[PDB]
Amino acid sequence: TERIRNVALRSKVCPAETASELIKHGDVVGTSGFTGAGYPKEVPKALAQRMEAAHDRGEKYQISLITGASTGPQLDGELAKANGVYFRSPFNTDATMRNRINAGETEYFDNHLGQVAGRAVQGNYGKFNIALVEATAITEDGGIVPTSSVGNSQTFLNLAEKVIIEVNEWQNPMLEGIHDIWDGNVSGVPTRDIVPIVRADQRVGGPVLRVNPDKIAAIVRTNDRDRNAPFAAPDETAKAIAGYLLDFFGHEVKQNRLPPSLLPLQSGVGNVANAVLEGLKEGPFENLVGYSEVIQDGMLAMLDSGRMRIASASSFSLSPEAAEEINNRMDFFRSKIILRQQDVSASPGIIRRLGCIAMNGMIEADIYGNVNSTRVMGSKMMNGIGGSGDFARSSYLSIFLSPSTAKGGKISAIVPMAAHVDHIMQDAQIFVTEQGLADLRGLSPVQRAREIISKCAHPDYRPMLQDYFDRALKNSFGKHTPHLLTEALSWHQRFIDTGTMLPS
Amino acid sequence: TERIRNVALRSKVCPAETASELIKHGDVVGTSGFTGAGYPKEVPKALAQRMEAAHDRGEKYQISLITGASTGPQLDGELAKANGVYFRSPFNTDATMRNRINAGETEYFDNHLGQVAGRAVQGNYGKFNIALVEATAITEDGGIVPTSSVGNSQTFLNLAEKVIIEVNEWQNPMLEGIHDIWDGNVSGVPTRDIVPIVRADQRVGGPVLRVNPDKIAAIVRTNDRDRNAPFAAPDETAKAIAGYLLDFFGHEVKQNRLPPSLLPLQSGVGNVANAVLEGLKEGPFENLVGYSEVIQDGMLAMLDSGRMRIASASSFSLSPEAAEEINNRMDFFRSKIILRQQDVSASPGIIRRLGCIAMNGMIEADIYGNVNSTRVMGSKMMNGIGGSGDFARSSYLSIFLSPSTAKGGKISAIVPMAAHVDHIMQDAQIFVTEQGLADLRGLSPVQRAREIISKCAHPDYRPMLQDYFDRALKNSFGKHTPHLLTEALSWHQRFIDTGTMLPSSLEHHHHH
Ligand SMILES: CC(C)(COP(=O)(O)OP(=O)(O)OC[C@H]1O[C@@H](n2cnc3c(N)ncnc32)[C@H](O)[C@@H]1OP(=O)(O)O)[C@@H](O)C(=O)NCCC(=O)NCCS
Ligand SMILES: CC(C)(COP(=O)(O)OP(=O)(O)OC[C@H]1O[C@@H](n2cnc3c(N)ncnc32)[C@H](O)[C@@H]1OP(=O)(O)O)[C@@H](O)C(=O)NCCC(=O)NCCS
Ligand SMILES: [Cl-]
Ligand SMILES: [Cl-]
Ligand SMILES: [Cl-]
Ligand SMILES: [Cl-]
Repeated sequence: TERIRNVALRSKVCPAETASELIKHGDVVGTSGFTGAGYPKEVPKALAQRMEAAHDRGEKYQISLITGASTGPQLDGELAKANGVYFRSPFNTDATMRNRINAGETEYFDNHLGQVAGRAVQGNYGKFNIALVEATAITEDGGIVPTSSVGNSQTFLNLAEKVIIEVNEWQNPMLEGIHDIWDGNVSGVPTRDIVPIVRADQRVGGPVLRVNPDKIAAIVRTNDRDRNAPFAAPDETAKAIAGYLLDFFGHEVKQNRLPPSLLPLQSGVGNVANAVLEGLKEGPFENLVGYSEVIQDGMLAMLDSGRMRIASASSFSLSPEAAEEINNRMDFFRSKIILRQQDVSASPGIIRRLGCIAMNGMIEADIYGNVNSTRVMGSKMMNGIGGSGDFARSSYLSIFLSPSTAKGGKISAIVPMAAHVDHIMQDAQIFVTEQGLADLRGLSPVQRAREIISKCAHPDYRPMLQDYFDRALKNSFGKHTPHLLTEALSWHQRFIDTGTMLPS
Repeated sequence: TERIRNVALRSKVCPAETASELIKHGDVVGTSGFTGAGYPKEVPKALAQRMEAAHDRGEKYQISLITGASTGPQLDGELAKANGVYFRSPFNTDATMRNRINAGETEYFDNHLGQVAGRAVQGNYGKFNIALVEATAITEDGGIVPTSSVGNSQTFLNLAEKVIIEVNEWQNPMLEGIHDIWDGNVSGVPTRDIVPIVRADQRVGGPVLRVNPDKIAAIVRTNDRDRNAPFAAPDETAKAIAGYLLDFFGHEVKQNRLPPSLLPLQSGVGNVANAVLEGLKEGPFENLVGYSEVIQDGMLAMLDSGRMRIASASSFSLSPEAAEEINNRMDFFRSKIILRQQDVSASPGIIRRLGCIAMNGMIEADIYGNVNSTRVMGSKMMNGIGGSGDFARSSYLSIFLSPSTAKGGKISAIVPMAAHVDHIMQDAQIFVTEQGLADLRGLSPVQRAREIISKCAHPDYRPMLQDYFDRALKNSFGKHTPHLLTEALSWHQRFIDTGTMLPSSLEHHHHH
């Protein structure tokens, strides 16, 4: 079953090594790939090998790598090992690339995922020399069918001077038809178009990405799997978090502040948000609808149990066993999933209009409910902000989820002051840990503190937090958001110095 | 001429004092008022008097005060002096109210101005007992014509149990027609409506606020002026900032990254703004368009010259001289201005669609370009975040402007780490001080730092900043966003302890 159904384009098929030779040192390369789904694989490997060879000969050979979101070991992993990426945007989860970033060997900036397409069109990343995009198939009309994610692929195809397509036989042919690619101006030159989405399950586009065939310089036939980590089966900590939130939603419904079927759900990357979805798959809320950035195992379970009717997202983020599950049951799931451009799925105008409920994980929050999603001790990148800002600020309800402690209790997830801020107080209304739920709506900072400390803090750390806060109220420069600047960041320094936030 | 053209409502006219008696201890009160414009005046004054009298007899008397944005002396000032506000939102510029907030005598939360209506409808502030709105006139069918701002007035009218109107004859009658009020679902229950604004000069609604006449409990005839602030005449610092920004606009135009008429302009509230508006007034760019929260003296002038074709905002932000140059020629300016609900003028979907250029002031930024707009030393409130968040994140271009120092040079506006964050790195692309302009587009945090330090920081503080950065690069826990947590906030603590961020030479400092 020929995947390249356009006859004329078959003449552009060539090996990965030859194709990679189109990528020059200094090139800006835009690729498909979103949370371990749909990134190119074979051309990156071939590139990485040639990069290492060139480095030994003393030839500079690095690229700027712009993606949808995070990719996999074949892309981020291989290129980082080869020391071949001088700039990376906007999101990564590969350990080797992360090490490059945190060692200052690769420059990194995690843009709001929903803005990357627009900033690319604006020229923020420079001119795109190459778009490297993985496809399920190429239609007779020359349409490019995406794989397990859409990401920024349409925008990258538009901008790039040259186009390389990887047609991956591994990807299920029945992916064709699952995507919704819109013809309108979302992230182009102002004035942009109104995106006529008024329901999360509404399609407004077509099944294929469009590209001038004259720009396609090479097509590489591939056969290699998406690779992403499994999710942690929800333990007692995660299940407690799920329990608190579901109870919360329940009361909201009883008070008629939410409909019985809630509102369109966004669930972010990570184990905790996934654990919540596992809770929802057997919860008291029916006819649920997903308007998310990614579909993780838990959301897939919800569609399976029937609690969720349909899920909109830009990408899959499935475990190896979940991915294998959906590709055996593509018949069932295909009619319940819509994969959109990432600048549509994370469009603020749409998110607010739909009234999405945002559920996201976090590194830490301070007592006033400022949120760190990214930088441990304020300097060491974990993954990136992703679309968490897109959704948190635009949502009807912004909810953040975390164990109250980290690293076996040696770190408190509730701190005097966040070492880095991704989400300001105004962007966070609800906090949930295994200790309880803090509802911050309508509260001043001092009021937010009392709630967060009492409800969410771990018993090991709560008195220390209360000690900080009470002395801050006595001594702070101002009393609106009381701080003791001499010790605001001292818990983080203590961890650095001793390996634990707990004093001796 | 009679301002109340609806006969039936005329019998609800009563004195300010009588009207104020409707407001009871513990009430949530929603009022009109936005950047010194269109706030109620006489009822709050009477309310404050009765509050003080109660307090003098050991009787509690306080309200929750929710507004459009900042008000004026007759409202925030009077009530703060009376200590009659237990909770305040979302924005304040009154000195007395600011003292109450910073002493913890008034609880305060500065929501995004564009989100306030929605959060009120959600019930975040509780049940609204009273709506108190200033009006230019009341039409034949009972429509309420706003005055010099729209703010959240329509939402407050919908929510409140009882309504009080102040009909202010100081406000020019020809304000009627300048407002655009939508009956569509902007900030109500999901699913909300598409707000179909695709041009900055587009009207989608009507000229009046709508309210059930049965809820109007009192109408007060008033005659009192809006009270804002004198003209902030641009100093050499502000002029320098304006100069650098205009050079930047010029360059973007020549590289075809902006059209010759630029894009719809949002100008923040502040003194640096006028310098920029003055600059645009004499600049090379024609057919300018305003899509902002406020309309300042500078915008008025460009509208007058035809330099700017239209200005959309939620409110006036004028000097007293500007307040009546426009009330002499309201006839003229009413055709050049559209005043919208603030949840429309600060709507993210619309701001992004129109591709607005956002220009806002700041307290400080750290070397990595995270921005503080609100809390001095991290704990003391200035004004509030306002709509700066609405615009900065949604804009086509996000620009922040500030003197490179504060308090006669004793504070650096560029610091190792911001004491508080309102706008994260991702929400800020351009920084401008009197020292220069930093273009941060496409840069990593370390790259952002090299630009901000070399272009924007004051020469008095640059070697200190470079020293912190250099040693952070060597020693930071991670090297992606290098920090020394031992001294990240030490400059702020230095100011608290000694009144200056500059170190003494009686002790060692690495940059020496
Ligand atoms: C913040 C985030 C890392 C949390 O992940 P999670 O899987 O729910 O939470 P976990 O408790 O399993 O923690 C994951 C990792 O973060 C670390 N971590 C979490 N909180 C921490 C803290 N306070 N201090 C230090 N490390 C912390 C854990 O140790 C773990 O790292 P490790 O496996 O190397 O030991 C993740 O949600 C994220 O990257 N968010 C940003 C993107 C986003 O939210 N996008 C939303 C739209 S799709
Ligand atoms: C941040 C803000 C206060 C700056 O105002 P501005 O007029 O450009 O700037 P100025 O340099 O005149 O300073 C304003 C005040 O802040 C103080 N200030 C500014 N930077 C400071 C700093 N780094 N440290 C301490 N104080 C500082 C000034 O001393 C002055 O205070 P003062 O009245 O006690 O003397 C103002 O823009 C603001 O409140 N912004 C938030 C609202 C907003 O942006 N809304 C969206 C647009 S409608
Ligand atoms: Cl839209
Ligand atoms: Cl709130
Ligand atoms: Cl809209
Ligand atoms: Cl950028």
